[PDB]
Amino acid sequence: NGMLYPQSNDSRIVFPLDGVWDFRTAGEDSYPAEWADAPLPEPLPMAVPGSYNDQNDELNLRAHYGWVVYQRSFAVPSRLVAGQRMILRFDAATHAADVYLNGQLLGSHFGGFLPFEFDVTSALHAGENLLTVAVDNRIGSSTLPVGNDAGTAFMGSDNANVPAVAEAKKHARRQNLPNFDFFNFAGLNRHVELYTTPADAYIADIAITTERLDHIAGDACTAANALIAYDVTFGGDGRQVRISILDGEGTVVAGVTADIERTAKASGEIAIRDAKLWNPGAAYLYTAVAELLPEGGAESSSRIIDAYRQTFGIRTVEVSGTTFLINGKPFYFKGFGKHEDSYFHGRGTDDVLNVKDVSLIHWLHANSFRTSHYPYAESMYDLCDREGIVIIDEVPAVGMSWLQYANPLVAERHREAIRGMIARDKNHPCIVMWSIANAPGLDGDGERPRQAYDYFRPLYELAHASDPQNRPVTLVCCQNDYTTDITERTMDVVCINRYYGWYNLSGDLDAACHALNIELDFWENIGKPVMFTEYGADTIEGIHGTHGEMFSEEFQRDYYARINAEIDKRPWFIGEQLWNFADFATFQGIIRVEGNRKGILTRDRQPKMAAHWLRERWAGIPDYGYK
Amino acid sequence: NGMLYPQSNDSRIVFPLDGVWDFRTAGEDSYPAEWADAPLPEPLPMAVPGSYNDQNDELNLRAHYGWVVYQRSFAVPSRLVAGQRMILRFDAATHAADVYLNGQLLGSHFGGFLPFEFDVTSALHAGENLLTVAVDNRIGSSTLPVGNDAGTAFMGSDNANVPAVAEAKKHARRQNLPNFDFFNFAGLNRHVELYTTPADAYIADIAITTERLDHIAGDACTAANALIAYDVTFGGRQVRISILDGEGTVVAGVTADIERTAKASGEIAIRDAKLWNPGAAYLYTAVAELLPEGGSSRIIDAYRQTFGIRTVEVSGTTFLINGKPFYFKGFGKHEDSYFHGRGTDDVLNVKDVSLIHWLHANSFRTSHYPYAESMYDLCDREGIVIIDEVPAVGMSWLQYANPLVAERHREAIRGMIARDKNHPCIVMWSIANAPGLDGDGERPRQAYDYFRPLYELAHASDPQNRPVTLVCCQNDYTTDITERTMDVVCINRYYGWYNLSGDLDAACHALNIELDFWENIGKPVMFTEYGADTIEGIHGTHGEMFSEEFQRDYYARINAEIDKRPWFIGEQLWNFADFATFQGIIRVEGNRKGILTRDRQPKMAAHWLRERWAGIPDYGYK
Ligand SMILES: O=C(O)[C@H]1O[C@@H](Oc2cc3ccccc3oc2=O)[C@H](O)[C@@H](O)[C@@H]1O
Ligand SMILES: O=C(O)[C@H]1O[C@@H](Oc2cc3ccccc3oc2=O)[C@H](O)[C@@H](O)[C@@H]1O
Repeated sequence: NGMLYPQSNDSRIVFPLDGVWDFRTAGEDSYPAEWADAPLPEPLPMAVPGSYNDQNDELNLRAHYGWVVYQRSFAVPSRLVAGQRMILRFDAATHAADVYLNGQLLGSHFGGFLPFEFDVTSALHAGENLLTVAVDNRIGSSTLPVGNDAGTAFMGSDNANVPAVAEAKKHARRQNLPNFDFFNFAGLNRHVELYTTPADAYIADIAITTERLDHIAGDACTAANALIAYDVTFGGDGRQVRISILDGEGTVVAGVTADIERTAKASGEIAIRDAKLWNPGAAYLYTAVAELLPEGGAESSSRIIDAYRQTFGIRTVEVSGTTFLINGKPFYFKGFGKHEDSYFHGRGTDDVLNVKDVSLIHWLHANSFRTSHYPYAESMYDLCDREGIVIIDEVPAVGMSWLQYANPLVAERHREAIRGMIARDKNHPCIVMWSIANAPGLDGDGERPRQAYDYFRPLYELAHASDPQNRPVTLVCCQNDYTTDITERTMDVVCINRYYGWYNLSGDLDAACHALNIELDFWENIGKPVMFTEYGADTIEGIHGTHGEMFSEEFQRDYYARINAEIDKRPWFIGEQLWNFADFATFQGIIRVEGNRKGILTRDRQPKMAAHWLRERWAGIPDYGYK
Repeated sequence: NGMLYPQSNDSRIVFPLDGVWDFRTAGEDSYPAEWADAPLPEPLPMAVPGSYNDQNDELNLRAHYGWVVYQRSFAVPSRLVAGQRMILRFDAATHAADVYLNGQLLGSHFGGFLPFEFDVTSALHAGENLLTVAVDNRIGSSTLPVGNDAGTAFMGSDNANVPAVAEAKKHARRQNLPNFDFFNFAGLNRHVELYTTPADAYIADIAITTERLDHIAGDACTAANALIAYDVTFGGRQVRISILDGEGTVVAGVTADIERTAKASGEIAIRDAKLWNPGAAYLYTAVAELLPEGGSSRIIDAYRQTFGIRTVEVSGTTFLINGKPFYFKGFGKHEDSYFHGRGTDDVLNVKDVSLIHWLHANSFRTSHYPYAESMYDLCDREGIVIIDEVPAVGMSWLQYANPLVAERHREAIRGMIARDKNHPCIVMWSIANAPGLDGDGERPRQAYDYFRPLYELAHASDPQNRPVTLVCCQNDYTTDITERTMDVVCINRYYGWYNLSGDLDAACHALNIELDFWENIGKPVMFTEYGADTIEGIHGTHGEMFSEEFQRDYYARINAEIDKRPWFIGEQLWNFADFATFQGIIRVEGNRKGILTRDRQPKMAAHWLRERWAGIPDYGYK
């Protein structure tokens, strides 16, 4: 179950396989088997990592439906593979992939936003190796994220009662129809790499938890004592593992040698005196170095069999009444939902962009975001660990309704996504909360609200069982009839998406604020902490008015000014994450002006009027103690 | 010299001639005179008032050089012309016109921004009359505004040393090359109307002045006594002068003797007078009624002249309105809009005045030509102060020696002041924009010798004797010897835009060095231009030139510096709104230094300035 990010050290090496690959589009329902067994005929170039859709303007790959096939060759010195365990890792292949090496299927995966890997020790050979990866972009009623098997995309226009329209639909070209509001970018969206570990015995997983903090300082920078726990899992086959705790300067401040017991694990606790805590706006990271010792322990030899360096931060998270406590201090979220989205790359990971976006989060005086609507690339979490930005980590369970709740295949994929996200991400101190879905159907009459609850409650429990830190769990709720939804109010933090004054009461900020206050009165009675995870207004940079109407920069600024003045009056409202950080691509349609334009930044990360207004507001709101 | 705006009353009627006229383009240096003798052949439609250039997308009338010909027919009842003096008034024909009625040349005019009229009493006849108006758009080294006879337009790019360029220039299509930074919009830009007066004796001109205020209230809303003067000129005995307040109540009145050349003049004391102020307009009406011999109750002629009671005085480094130290907040404007060009549009004037209030500004300058008369009436009623400017833009030493230019300059000054003298909203005259004033050898003295008589002329022409300025281009202020002699120093400066580009620290340092120079000069000083081209929608976290943020940052930094100077009495920025120019490599669909877009939408800087100006009082800021 461990998926530690590949590391290079004295016992391990990583060989990236990124670069310009060969590529062919394939069929709507299948691809040629022979393409895995020999070089692709007449290949196109395709950079990896990246979405494929915007990498070829001769083709219309945004319209592609079905399979594509990637391929490349590689060779490595025999000297480096000898005696080692060889693993091929795919950080993400969106949505489903079949991976072949030298004409043999290594295996398959479903789930477009989480990593998977194969043991290729026996499949590799000397000299050039031929790696082929078939990737399927199709979405439908059984995928996460969810597609529509017929009709229109989410937020699509129709005239379904016109006989000519009904007839033309029957014969129209097959297309993915997202039941979600972001473009279905597909392909090898994240890195590919070959890596090595020792074969006889190796470190397979590490979990670090902050179990307890004693006498936390007034400023939350330190605690008199921190109790941390480690759990190390091994693969392979009186053995021991040395655990060293390094502080921010790399000095060993704690260390223990633990017995490995059988499935093989070592676990224990370590007390850290005068512990330096991790906080939003004030990151501090330690490293847990795990070193597998040879048979005979340190008593017999100085050599190290295997090693892995796991970053971690010491901090607690606790929901208490209507507060969200980090290191016992009442936190207030400032930020937004994001997307992994950019020109050229699509959903492809881009660390230049991640580094820039983290600086923009600081420029705005924001302190947090949500990984709307899928787990992000691993590097972004490491960056937010070092930069003191809090994350709500969310699985790709977007577009769901009652059709999905009855389907065992969907429930299995949903559990896989929750387990996989938490297994990948559990050691990040920046992650303070898990989201098990975005905007599923929860309300209505008859049995529908109960059916939704019965689907989601076990997933809430799974997210708690899976996280060794036991962080809060939420479900991000779409604008709905909050009085018949019986699921959202059971979450640990209530996370609501609301578009009062945009999708309803349009343009009327007085009415919008009145409606918002009626719903806030409902949440006030429930007595849980509540935050916005979405609210906003599509905004075309450069459209201006003295009395700003919808789509103007002024309306977007006025929107936030009015709504935020209302939530400031509620002590139990513990965060404001708006929609969205930046404009992003969507399926085309009559309400999407070259995608979603609710960004406070443009797609090129330039600030609209509302961004300047929010920057000034957020400059004056502290991370702790605002409420 | 009186040019009272036409009025309808019991003794006078106005017959508007606006509408869709017939139109033809003509030649570079000529037009067919015979077109005045018959309907124009194969005419195009052309709305009047309006520039013609943007009224026909099949043609490229922005490229037109030379003459066009307008024409229409009209008829009026014989009973109404009978016994009357009939006057045909052109509010503006840009730049020069030959006017014919029924094939008879009435005369011509040069000067594209001031009204002119003809007595058509004898040329009119019963039934349909045919009015033909040839309009010349050409500009050059002897016109105001100034054109270039060769080379490029102002701030145009060139590669003059490339032989192919030099040769191609010799054979290129003739084009007006403005030596000014706005498009050369031409045609019947303002209204046309026929009007009547009595023929035997009539009112030709009226001047009302505020001579003295006694015991002005602390809030300047009133004075214990105001002494006003009237001067009424007649064409073609007694005149009754009645002073009506804001409710139409006659609060003062005198009957004055007419003496010959025929004029009546005197003074009237108004106790507890209600004063006109920026942000708090109050208007009276002086009604002049020509009485019959000798004498009966009946009225021979009448005219109703709006005015406001207020004084204007420069005192040391202060600009006093009703004895209170005023601070200018505002901008240069243009008469410029999509479709209309330089054409007057009162929907746009009403909207723009509301935007001036929305911004919390209190003033503007008529850059760079007198505006339509209706805009001044609007600013009279809306309490917005005006600096009134003649079209003497683009001038340099080439012009100062040209007698035709000098005569046209004197004509514009006399004509502007004769037309506009009664507006209380006008507090200062500008005799030029951005002429060449600095340099070495004899050049600075040559400029002074040209402009000083025009300064004196503006003072001699205005019965209110308001301050006179000359709006100065960014220049070597140490060798300019003319600007510092004006009543108010009005400077155009672009530190950080056209120089020290993008570096606001350096721009502010340079500005402060020049402010130190003006501090020593000891006159009141204001900005009349400063700004940055800005494309709405271009944004940056660290705003660079052309972004909305840079424009906002520009004003935030520069205004913080002038706030430190007690003698700096106003900030008029460039510009109220984006406007059209001749095309070139520094004009992105015109001049983009507007704080509003050309469609009057607010850029980031407009919101910032609105908040700043909201906190600055009209009186007492310094
Ligand atoms: O609409 C968006 O910009 C985002 O919408 C979110 O879901 C919601 C959509 C609608 C539509 C109509 C009326 C109310 C709604 O309230 C919502 O909460 C979605 O989570 C985002 O991914 C979309 O981009
Ligand atoms: O440039 C403008 O936007 C306005 O320029 C004014 O005259 C000046 C132009 C320049 C050019 C280069 C360096 C300094 C300058 O300083 C000026 O004062 C002119 O009055 C306006 O009409 C222009 O639109």
